[PDB]
Amino acid sequence: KNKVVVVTGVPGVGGTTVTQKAMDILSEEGLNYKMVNFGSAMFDVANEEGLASDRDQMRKLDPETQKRIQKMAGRKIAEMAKESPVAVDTHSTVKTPKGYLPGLPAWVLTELNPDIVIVVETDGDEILMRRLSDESRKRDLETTASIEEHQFMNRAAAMSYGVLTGATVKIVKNKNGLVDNAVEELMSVLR
Amino acid sequence: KNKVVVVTGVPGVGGTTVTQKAMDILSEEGLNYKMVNFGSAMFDVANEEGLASDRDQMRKLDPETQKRIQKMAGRKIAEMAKESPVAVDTHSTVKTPKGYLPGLPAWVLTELNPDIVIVVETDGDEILMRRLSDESRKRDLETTASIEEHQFMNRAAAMSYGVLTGATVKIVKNKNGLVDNAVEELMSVLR
Amino acid sequence: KNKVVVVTGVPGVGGTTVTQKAMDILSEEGLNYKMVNFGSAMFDVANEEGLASDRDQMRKLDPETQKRIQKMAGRKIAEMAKESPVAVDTHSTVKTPKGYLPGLPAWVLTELNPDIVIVVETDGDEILMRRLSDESRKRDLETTASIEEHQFMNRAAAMSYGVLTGATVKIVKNKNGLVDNAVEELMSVLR
Ligand SMILES: Nc1ncnc2c1ncn2[C@@H]1O[C@H](COP(=O)(O)OP(=O)(O)OP(=O)(O)OP(=O)(O)OP(=O)(O)OC[C@H]2O[C@@H](n3cnc4c(N)ncnc43)[C@H](O)[C@@H]2O)[C@@H](O)[C@H]1O
Ligand SMILES: Nc1ncnc2c1ncn2[C@@H]1O[C@H](COP(=O)(O)OP(=O)(O)OP(=O)(O)OP(=O)(O)OP(=O)(O)OC[C@H]2O[C@@H](n3cnc4c(N)ncnc43)[C@H](O)[C@@H]2O)[C@@H](O)[C@H]1O
Ligand SMILES: Nc1ncnc2c1ncn2[C@@H]1O[C@H](COP(=O)(O)OP(=O)(O)OP(=O)(O)OP(=O)(O)OP(=O)(O)OC[C@H]2O[C@@H](n3cnc4c(N)ncnc43)[C@H](O)[C@@H]2O)[C@@H](O)[C@H]1O
Repeated sequence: KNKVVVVTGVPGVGGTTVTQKAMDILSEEGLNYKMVNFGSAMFDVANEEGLASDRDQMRKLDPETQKRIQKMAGRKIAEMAKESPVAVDTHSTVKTPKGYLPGLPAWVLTELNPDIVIVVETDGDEILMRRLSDESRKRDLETTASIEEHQFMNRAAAMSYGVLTGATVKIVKNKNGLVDNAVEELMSVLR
Repeated sequence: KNKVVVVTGVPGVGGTTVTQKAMDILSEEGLNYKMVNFGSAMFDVANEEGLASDRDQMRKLDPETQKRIQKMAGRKIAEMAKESPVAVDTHSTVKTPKGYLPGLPAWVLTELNPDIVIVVETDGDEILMRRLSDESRKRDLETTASIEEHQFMNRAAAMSYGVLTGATVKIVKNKNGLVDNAVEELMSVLR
Repeated sequence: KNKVVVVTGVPGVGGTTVTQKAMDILSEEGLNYKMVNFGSAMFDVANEEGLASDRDQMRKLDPETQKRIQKMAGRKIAEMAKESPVAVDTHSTVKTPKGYLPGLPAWVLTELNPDIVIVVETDGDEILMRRLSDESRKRDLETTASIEEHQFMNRAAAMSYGVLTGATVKIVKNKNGLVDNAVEELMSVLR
């Protein structure tokens, strides 16, 4: 009976790093989590079917386009749970033109059946500051207000995921320099 | 079924207007939706049963089966949608005296399944102020701390709806004097 | 219809005394709702098994063991509600090292089928003093910010519950020295 952890965040919050750096310290101790990336789940199956041209042209497609390739990673990742403790790096909601789209709607929530959901946070100002220094990608650097509104809906969604699955919801805080503090807490929650 | 859109917001925030005005402009575009005030769609159930008269003793009505009424109206709109894209002017939660009442309960929610939920928001001060100008209704005059509260719990409903039904949650701001901007927001989300 | 009322408030807020007082008055005027305390109930399930020596340290167990016990207690009360209306005393979310474990997952909400979910609230300054002036316990005395984060997620928990069960979500304030505003406002919705 293995453990599925969901690590959610707004872009540029550092969900991924904190996760990766968390499993590495764990690997050496005994606990070999997976590093699935729920977004890339659907991008191994996307250029493969001609909907994007990279990993930043997927949330500029229509609602009916993404919501097919979702319920598929849903059990495809669930499969991987019949092998090892998973850590599904995903998004509580998704910023799109149509509005906040749930990153794990009920049908994906049953398929995955999480034991813990985690909402990595920080200020919009710090998030924004981080979005700029990351040469590795393109960030909206939108206003603080939109960050907070997102981070607000991310909580109400995270909590519903906990209601529906019984998953406990952890809120990790991740400050500049203090990223070590987010790992270790993601660790006490992972162990 | 088809494309179904639910448009919500506390009394006074002007969600009804934003909806009519959009579908006025939409009707001249050769695409045709459907105004439906969930409120009166369920008034037809009222007198046909003689349970209360007013459209007031229905959030103030005997709480057994306020839900009965609520239930039926929600699947009546159901078929109203296979036929045409629908737009449902309603509320996320209804501030009855037993607390907030979820406009779209689990059942009605499934019995409808919108592809979009829309949350219309503005300051308590302005909401309050529009209520003074709504002479069309026998309005109440509540505090702002409590308007803000209700808009809180609304967003939460609204997001629990999204998850349960894969629908996108859009928060559309509708400030004083700027009716048309929210109209443009509603619309480009309907397309 | 037999009436299941749920009442929640972070530890320290006064959910218990609120419901206590609310019933004396009700019991000395006809309806004694059954006074039932979710944690008292499930403690009795744990001590008997040895998993807990004190009621206090059950939330420091593992989530999954907490959910087990929790589920047994949810169905102990379910049979309690076949034969008398029950104001059940519980929590929107429990605070654990692994985050906010819900207080009524979907399967538990199904069990009780509450009609009203009530949230008791107040400032985290006021609560922190209630926690110090309470001999009957051994409180851990946490940060203000951590109380509002819990009281936040509580609201989204308790809102989730409304959308699933169709219960009404009543929010109720218990300030210092004003213990009897809560009692009376509870009854007013309790009867
Ligand atoms: N389940 C779902 N359903 C439907 N669609 C889904 C979905 N899940 C994903 N998608 C789709 O997938 C696409 C991809 O998502 P998108 O958000 O665009 O990229 P991502 O794969 O999800 O990664 P992030 O954007 O979240 O970057 P990150 O900050 O979280 O991680 P990291 O810390 O390593 O990023 C680098 C950051 O590290 C942080 N960092 C690095 N060094 C430091 C430091 N020294 N101090 C503090 N922070 C640091 C910085 O903030 C830096 O920016 C989206 O279009 C989305 O629509
Ligand atoms: N889901 C469901 N379940 C259970 N019950 C349900 C239900 N759905 C509905 N009901 C029931 O239906 C009943 C009421 O019907 P319903 O119409 O659904 O709710 P309501 O309380 O009566 O809503 P209002 O008409 O008062 O507010 P509004 O913002 O929609 O009105 P308007 O667009 O005119 O805006 C207000 C005024 O401000 C003006 N205004 C001024 N400036 C602006 C501007 N800047 N933008 C927009 N409007 C402006 C507008 O012109 C207008 O005059 C309730 O009892 C409720 O129980
Ligand atoms: N659904 C679920 N799922 C999984 N686990 C669950 C669960 N539900 C419960 N649990 C578990 O069960 C346990 C729950 O224990 P629980 O039953 O919840 O604790 P308790 O013994 O009742 O006391 P609390 O710590 O809960 O404080 P309270 O404020 O709620 O009650 P009170 O008003 O009397 O506090 C009284 C004190 O506050 C003060 N006070 C009250 N009102 C006022 C007033 N207005 N002015 C001044 N002081 C006041 C007085 O000083 C008094 O001393 C947890 O460990 C958890 O594991």
